[PDB]
Amino acid sequence: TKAGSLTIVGTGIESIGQMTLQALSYIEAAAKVFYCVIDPATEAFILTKNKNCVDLYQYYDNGKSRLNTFTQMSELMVREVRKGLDVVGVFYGHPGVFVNPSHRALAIAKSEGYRARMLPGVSAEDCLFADLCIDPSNPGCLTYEASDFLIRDRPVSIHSHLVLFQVGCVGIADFNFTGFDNNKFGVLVDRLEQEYGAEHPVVHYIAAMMPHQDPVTDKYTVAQLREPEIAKRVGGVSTFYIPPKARKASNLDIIRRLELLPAGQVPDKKARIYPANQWEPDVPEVEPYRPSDQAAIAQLADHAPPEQYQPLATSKAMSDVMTKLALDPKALADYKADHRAFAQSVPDLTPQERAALELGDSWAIRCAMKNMPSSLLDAGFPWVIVVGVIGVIG
Amino acid sequence: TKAGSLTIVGTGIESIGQMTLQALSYIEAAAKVFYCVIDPATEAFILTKNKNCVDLYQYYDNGKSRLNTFTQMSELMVREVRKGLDVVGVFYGHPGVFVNPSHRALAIAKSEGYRARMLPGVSAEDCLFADLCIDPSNPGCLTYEASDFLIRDRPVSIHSHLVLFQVGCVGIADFNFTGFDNNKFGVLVDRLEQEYGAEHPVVHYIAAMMPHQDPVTDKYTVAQLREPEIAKRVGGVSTFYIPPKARKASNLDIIRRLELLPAGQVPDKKARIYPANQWEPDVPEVEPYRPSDQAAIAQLADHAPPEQYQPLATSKAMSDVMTKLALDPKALADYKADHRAFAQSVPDLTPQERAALELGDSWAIRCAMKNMPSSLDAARGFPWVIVVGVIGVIG
Ligand SMILES: C[S@@+](CC[C@H](N)C(=O)[O-])C[C@H]1O[C@@H](n2cnc3c(N)ncnc32)[C@H](O)[C@@H]1O
Ligand SMILES: C[S@@+](CC[C@H](N)C(=O)[O-])C[C@H]1O[C@@H](n2cnc3c(N)ncnc32)[C@H](O)[C@@H]1O
Repeated sequence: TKAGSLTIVGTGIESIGQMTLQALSYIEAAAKVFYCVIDPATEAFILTKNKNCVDLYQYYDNGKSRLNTFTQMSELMVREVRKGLDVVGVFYGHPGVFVNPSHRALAIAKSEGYRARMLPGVSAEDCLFADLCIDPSNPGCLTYEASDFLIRDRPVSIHSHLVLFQVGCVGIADFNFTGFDNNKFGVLVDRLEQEYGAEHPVVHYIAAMMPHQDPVTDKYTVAQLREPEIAKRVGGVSTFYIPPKARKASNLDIIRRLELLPAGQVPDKKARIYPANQWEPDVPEVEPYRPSDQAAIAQLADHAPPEQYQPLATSKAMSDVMTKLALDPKALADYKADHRAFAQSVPDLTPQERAALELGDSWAIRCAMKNMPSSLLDAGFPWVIVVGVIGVIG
Repeated sequence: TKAGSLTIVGTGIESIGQMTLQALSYIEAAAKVFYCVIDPATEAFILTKNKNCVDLYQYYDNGKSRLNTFTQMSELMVREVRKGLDVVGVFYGHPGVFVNPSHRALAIAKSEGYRARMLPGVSAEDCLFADLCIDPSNPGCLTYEASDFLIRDRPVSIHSHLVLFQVGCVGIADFNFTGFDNNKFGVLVDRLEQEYGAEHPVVHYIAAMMPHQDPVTDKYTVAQLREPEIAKRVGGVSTFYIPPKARKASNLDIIRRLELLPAGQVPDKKARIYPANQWEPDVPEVEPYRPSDQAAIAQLADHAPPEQYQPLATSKAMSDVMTKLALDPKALADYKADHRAFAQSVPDLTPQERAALELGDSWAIRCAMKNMPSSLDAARGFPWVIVVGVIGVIG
């Protein structure tokens, strides 16, 4: 294996606090850091954690093609990889979600035979779900770039969530330091009118970028987006959320094949699990405390853990080593090079803890860290799921 | 305002490392922590950070309805909020992505007048994009729960990415500790055959849950999913990625209205920005170093920052306060209660720094931490970074 590595990481959206613990650890360990971030508090923070940082934003310029900038950013990173160094690239949000140069740099590095990896981060869509109080699972989610959405005539589903990025620069790919003049916005509004109608809601969303700010969560009708003083509020960090227009019915063949009925139970398509989506037009009130909810809450007084439940039963030495593997990239690289040698040098481990670390298998680690009861084995991964349509049928 | 708050946070997918700095700080600051996580190293880590934690997973049981469990989890959290405490709920991944009880608890607390907020985290879909080397923007992304996909007959787009969660428990909502018997998996395989054809690829994806493990990124044809040896590999943490079957063409009217028009250039739908999606069937090789790429690289030697570029120009004292507001929830609460009193007790700030913090305005803070040059008063101002696809392969 060749000297040199490229790891691309994210900052998240909200300054400093939305960075992951592993993103931070890689930035600290790197020989060289290259970054493109949105706010100066995040920039200042990065520079305190590594002595050899370069700002990629300086490679944009007025009238200079963005694709030429991306080629330059990628080549700067890959040049240091070719010299045998551990390089880290840092981008705003999740570094592979609506970003060009990260994918280019990683693919070049990988094809020339160097180690290459992207670490995930928190994206603007992750913030959207949290701030607007929606779940992509209910009733499904479509995500597009706004100019692509129009140019390639991408389909909408009126029964699912729709999220549109880059609504502030329709049809514009030029760079200018004073930013976008969005004079083809009306082409997007026309499309939304044809798909949803003039009175359907559109939510203007801007996630807070500093820890003290509130998010923008402003509902307008499609028609109001034609008003000049509303249209001008949409800029370079604006995203649209468009809620469903209707509820989709269930397919009788699938109901049969999945054996979800004894008779026609009357699970109406409009019947919902609390809470309902508050942006959806003409959505009725859902009762949070039904008779079945009240009865479930009554059982809490008598509750004990079930006999099959596995309590945590670990040690300081074992918790410390699992933490070190997640937060120290050098410790992890040593462990992966030689499981046994590494396991032997960790002090205070019991024989089981040492044996599980030597093997590295998930089940071995679970047994060393959790007490497994007789009743469970006689018949042990969690099995947590989201419930929607099935829980409201039978 | 009523005493008490609820903050729901995530742990991410890979044990410990994928937790956010703010998730950790809220767990440390809470009066009571309630958690549901699926690996013991993450559980042990949480327990080292707060002395009053309760595992919510103990409220599942064999034959007991998952909805009744959800009602119970929600009520344990909100009972403590109603006592005036700062409560933190912790869920695997992103706490609002394919999760029931988080939304219920937050909605109840909000309607009754308490402070309520969800902090985003890293989901399994975030992991998927990073490990499979795809971008949702190119060529768009549809995400569904697998049983909902079948029952409500949700539409596919053959020209965009498709992501399906919960493919290991098609049609089944019961709880059992010994787990899912995935007997209706064939119903999903039939639908994928109808929509994509028997020889189209499906990627079986499992993100690494421990730091030393590799992800599962195994490509199969739809037809191969009918083989029992392959179907048995699909479990409770399995997600499917199905890549596009074809490239979608551009609309002439939109090209004309957006003025990307001059002469009719012949930018083909199959032509792509490097790199191409490696999972897509019959994807052509794309050249990383075209003549224009080489010309751009040659300009690197003569490069200087543009006149309008804004270098960072801040202080240790200002950087420390902005870091503290992000990592210390009590300091943030104090700052929000009264900007001016907080700003006046921070030592070593310059007059401009102190004034910007008194205002709280993002432009004022930016101007205090960056050298904004005279070539740049257009405001009466973020980076202006975008993704480029179709437009960059036209004009
Ligand atoms: C080039 S993309 C960068 C996306 C980033 N990598 C991420 O993880 O979200 C630019 C677009 O992201 C979205 N975006 C960026 N910041 C945002 C914010 N604070 N709130 C809402 N959307 C935002 C907007 O649609 C913007 O046009
Ligand atoms: C109830 S959901 C929870 C999702 C979680 N909140 C998140 O942010 O991704 C369970 C489903 O998430 C997906 N999932 C969970 N862990 C995963 C992993 N390690 N790799 C791939 N998919 C996973 C699977 O589709 C699984 O059936």
